[PDB]
Amino acid sequence: TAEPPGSPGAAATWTKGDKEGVGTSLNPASKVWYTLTEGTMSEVYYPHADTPNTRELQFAVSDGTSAQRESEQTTRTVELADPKALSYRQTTTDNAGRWRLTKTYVTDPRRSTVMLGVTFEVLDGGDYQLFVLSDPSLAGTSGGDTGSVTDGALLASDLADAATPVATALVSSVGFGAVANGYVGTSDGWTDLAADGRLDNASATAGPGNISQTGQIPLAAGGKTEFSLALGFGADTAEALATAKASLGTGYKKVSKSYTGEWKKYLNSLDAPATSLTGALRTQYDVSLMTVKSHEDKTFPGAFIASLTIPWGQAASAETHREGYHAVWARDMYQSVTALLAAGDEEAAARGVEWLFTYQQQPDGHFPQTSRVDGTIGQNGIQLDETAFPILLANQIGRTDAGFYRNELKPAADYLVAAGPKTPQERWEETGGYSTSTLASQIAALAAAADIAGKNGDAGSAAVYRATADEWQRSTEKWMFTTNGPVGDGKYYLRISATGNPNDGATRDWGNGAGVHPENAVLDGGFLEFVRLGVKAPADPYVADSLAETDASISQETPGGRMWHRYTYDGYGEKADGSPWDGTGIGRLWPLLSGERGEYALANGQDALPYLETMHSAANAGYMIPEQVWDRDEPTSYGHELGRSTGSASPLSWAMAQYVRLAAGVKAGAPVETPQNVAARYAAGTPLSSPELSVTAPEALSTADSATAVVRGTTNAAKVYVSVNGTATEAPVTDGTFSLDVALTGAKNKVTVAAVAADGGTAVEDRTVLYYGSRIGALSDPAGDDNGPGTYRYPTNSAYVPGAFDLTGVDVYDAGDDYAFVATIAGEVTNPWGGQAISHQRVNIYLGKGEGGATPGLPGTNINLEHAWDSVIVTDGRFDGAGVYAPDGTRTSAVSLLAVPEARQIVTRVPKAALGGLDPATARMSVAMFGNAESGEGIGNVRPVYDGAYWEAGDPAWIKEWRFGGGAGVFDGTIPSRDTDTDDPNALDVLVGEGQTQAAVLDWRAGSPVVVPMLGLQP
Ligand SMILES: [Ca+2]
Ligand SMILES: [Ca+2]
Ligand SMILES: [Ca+2]
Ligand SMILES: [Ca+2]
Ligand SMILES: [Ca+2]
Ligand SMILES: [Ca+2]
Repeated sequence: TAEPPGSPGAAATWTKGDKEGVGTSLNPASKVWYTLTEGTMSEVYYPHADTPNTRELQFAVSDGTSAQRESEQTTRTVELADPKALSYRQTTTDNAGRWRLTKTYVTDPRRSTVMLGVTFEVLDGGDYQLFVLSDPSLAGTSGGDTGSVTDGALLASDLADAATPVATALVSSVGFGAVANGYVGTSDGWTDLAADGRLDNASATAGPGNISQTGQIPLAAGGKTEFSLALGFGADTAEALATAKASLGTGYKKVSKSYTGEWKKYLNSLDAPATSLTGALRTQYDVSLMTVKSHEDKTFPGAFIASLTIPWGQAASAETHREGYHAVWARDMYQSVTALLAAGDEEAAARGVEWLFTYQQQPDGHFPQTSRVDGTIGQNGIQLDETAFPILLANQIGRTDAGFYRNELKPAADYLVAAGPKTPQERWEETGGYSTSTLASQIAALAAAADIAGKNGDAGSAAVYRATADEWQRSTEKWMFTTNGPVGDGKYYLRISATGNPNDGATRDWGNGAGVHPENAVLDGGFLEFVRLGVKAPADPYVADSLAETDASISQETPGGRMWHRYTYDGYGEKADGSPWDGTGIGRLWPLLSGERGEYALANGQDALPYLETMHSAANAGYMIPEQVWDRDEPTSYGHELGRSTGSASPLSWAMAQYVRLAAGVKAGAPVETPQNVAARYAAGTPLSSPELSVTAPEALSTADSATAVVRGTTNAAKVYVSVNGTATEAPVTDGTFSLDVALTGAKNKVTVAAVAADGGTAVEDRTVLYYGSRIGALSDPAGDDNGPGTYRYPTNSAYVPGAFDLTGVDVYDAGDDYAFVATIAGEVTNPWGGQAISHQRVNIYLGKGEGGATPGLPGTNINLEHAWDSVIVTDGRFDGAGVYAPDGTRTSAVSLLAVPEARQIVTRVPKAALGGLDPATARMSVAMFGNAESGEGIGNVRPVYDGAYWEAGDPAWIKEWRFGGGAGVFDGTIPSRDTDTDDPNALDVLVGEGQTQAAVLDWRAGSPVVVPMLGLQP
């Protein structure tokens, strides 16, 4: 088949993020969302709010010699065509006033079609040609598109993805006079018309690649011509065509009325807004409300994408599937449904809560950073507020039925308890630690969950949740309120602390080119969330001293009112020259933050109307509230104004929601989404008692000796609950003491003890217990023993961390089908050389029954054992040298090694059968620690020990840097031992029994080879 020139078509980008307007029908039958920019129609989403398919659709007019695009006419306007519907009207006038184009957008509520009502007026003597320019980017990619023709329509498809196939059909109410398909940059309509003012291409096909279509619209005799276009979408070309035709069959006027009617009814059925809202503030309210509703998907009701846009889209390539802002974030959704809840749309919230827990929630209980409308995980960062908000949504809505609690809510709440107070990522999705913003949601979510659990008769989980929430609520100031900050009085909440000591002045890189700055120096308004979520009283003094420094550090006065930056030094925004963000830049003013300040003001009985005025001063002529507005007096080359959209991303469903929600709060006289049961506990009047709680056993970290562990202590509380990994059991309190043998249910058990006072006050205590099975017996050994007979030295290289070869203990456990031999060292369990669990350690455990006398150990060992042995367990993660061997070097069984750094342990799983009948419960054993080494470095994979002075001398360099010293002998490459003297043991330390010393037992000067004692495990 013959193709128009240009294949595969030019590289393409997306569209300006600042949309002049957006729209979709209220009816879910129409899976179409349109956006506008630069006087053209930009991305049109379908069939999900998360899939863009278009780049630009506009008109070109020619005089037969010269041709023009409306996107280049300096004079063009945008205005919403109906104060109660998302229908916009763009107007384009020739720079020489020869013609005028008027376009009004709407969509067919019954089917997937975007419709355009157009009026073309020739104000000259006449003789003009009009053409539609449609450059699609089907299925979220500018390439892989194929355009064709059929029955006077312009077809196009991209069925590369079997999951979401996309096809379109462009149809003229008066048909086309001439059509053409082409490759962008070579044979597309504008490239053609620009050249000679004539559409020379007539190809009825093009692609696959980056193509575009153009169709001449026949004009009517006289000054103007009225017509409409129908851009239909379907899974295939036939469907798309049929659908677009049906729309034209009904007609623009009819469809238009129907589209506008649905919205008018929706608004009119919802709660009437505050009467104190001026005309403009009311229209803003209405448009912001419809916009938030428009961010809800139609295929997956209850799912809300963040924004029908792509930030700095003109610089975002469109060749590969991109996420942009058109995806589902639990946080923004929270903002959206909470705003719809404020307006009266209960259904949307119920669907929302259902979708969140059914589709986005991960099996472990937490919510992914991002997801597709169908729940397919997108970004995988861990933001604790995204697991908290859905919980708070379920709390506000009453979704608390026993089933939803057990299988949905509880796993989410358990995750928060297990995750601890530090969040890996806060709401700006950049850094972790104690976040004021996120901890606020963590506390409120847990306190709500406690009431939800209590309602469902689960008193144990309720106490764990409340105790935890209470403990974090009373630590808010200790962890994030600095008293020595380099701003104002030095007293204020900082954005986030890594260690939880707001005065340590710890530093970190804050990304986007901001560089390193102490946490003490970064201010962030996220602390206002404390009163917003009922975690602190509206008049909380800590939150109050933060205002001054925070306002001085990141706020400023725009002509529309005071606005705030996200945080100090934030660089997520345009560059100094006004150029878009490309990894680095300088963050600007975020209008939604004015709304947040408004809720804080409102909560304190102040007039929040001005904040609404500020948010609206940031909107464009279409009432779209941007994510950011310029903050400088001067206008870079890119005309930028103080307090107006930078042009990067608008609307933001979140900012649109903040406007509606604050406005609803103004009518109520208080923020309406604040969790009442939470505020009743932390922001109300009387304080609760703080019971005393002391857990004497176990210690912070311990290893059980069975499947149960003793949890005991003292308390002056009425009740005490002990919960292990989500399963709680009550501990009867007697005379201010308690003691419960709780059941362990995993390798690692997170134990939480919650005490409850008669008035409801709580205290909490966390403990971690490692489980390996029933302890058979144990052996102990002192620390700082890692020096052989007391004169050996680790090889100088850094990899050999202190205490690496220092054994502190050996515990054996019956672990079902295996024996768990757990070795404990004073040093840190490291694994740099990439071995199995470990790299440097090679411990030997000779097992026997105490028969006979002196018996040599493994080869490169250079030691004898007290009595004979039937087998040895070699724990070496290097070179696959681990397993159980017979005295003849044969490996009789494979073993598994596991490193548990937190406990400085090294676990070796040995299948019971590996010990042919030899029961570790009554067996004698010798334990020695050696340094692993390659075969060519010493026989038996044992790093040898050389003479003291020789080693100290350092010559060659690798001797003192990669070998042990303080023993005897120098290197020798001729023999397998590589040591000219093997009389001295190669063990850095062993275990001995009562009456003996490692100094004497390892004293080769008194006898060689040395004889390591054979001892038994103590129950
Ligand atoms: Ca494509
Ligand atoms: Ca294209
Ligand atoms: Ca779930
Ligand atoms: Ca030791
Ligand atoms: Ca030696
Ligand atoms: Ca020792």
